[PDB]
Order: sequence, then structure tokens, then C-alpha cells
Amino acid sequence: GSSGSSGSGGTLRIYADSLKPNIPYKTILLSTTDTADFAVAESLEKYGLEKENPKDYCIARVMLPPGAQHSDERGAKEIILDDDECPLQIFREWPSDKGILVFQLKRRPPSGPSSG
Repeated sequence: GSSGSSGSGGTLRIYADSLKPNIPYKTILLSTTDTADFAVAESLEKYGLEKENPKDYCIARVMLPPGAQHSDERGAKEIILDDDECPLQIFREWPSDKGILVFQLKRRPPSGPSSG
């Protein structure tokens, strides 16, 4: 047992445009404390991945460049997160000037580029 669900907490739009193309975007109730792993799993289950390994997938945040003003995600570069980060808190205190922030769900680099 566990008591929770109070107030609002926060929301996070997990587009994850890759792991699940069929589905457009996903939104799960996130908090200003939860970790990535948690979200990952959640996001997974949401899409219907209640089996896959959430430890394999992480929450890669995509930040828009400073010199962008024409299209969307204009040559945006995402940077995987540690693991015990906050995809909600981060955004909550994310500078718009730095560019839009997006949290996609996709595999992370284990050790070096290109897993293969």
C-alpha cells in the first residue's frame, strides 16, 4: 500500500517519436522529484510496453538552439539524462531563451557512440 495522488504535481509530454511512432504523444502525471526510470517505465506501459526493459531506455531531453527561429526542432540537439534526474523539475525551471524543451523516450548510450 501507498498513499499518494494529491493536488496536481505536474505533467510531462513524452512524445518519444521513435520508440513508438504509431502513437503521437503521451502525457503522464509527473512530479518535481520523480526520476527518469520511473517516467520511463510509465511512458513504456502507457504506449503498451509493460515488458520491455525500462533500464535500457532513458529520458533524453531535446533543447532547441539559441539561433533558431523559422521551423520546429530546427537542428535541435538532445542530451541524455543521468537517470535520477527530474524531467519535470528540469522543465519547470527551464529557460525558454535556451529553447523549447522536449523529453523523448529512447535507448541510451551504454558506453560510447553507436551501440551495435
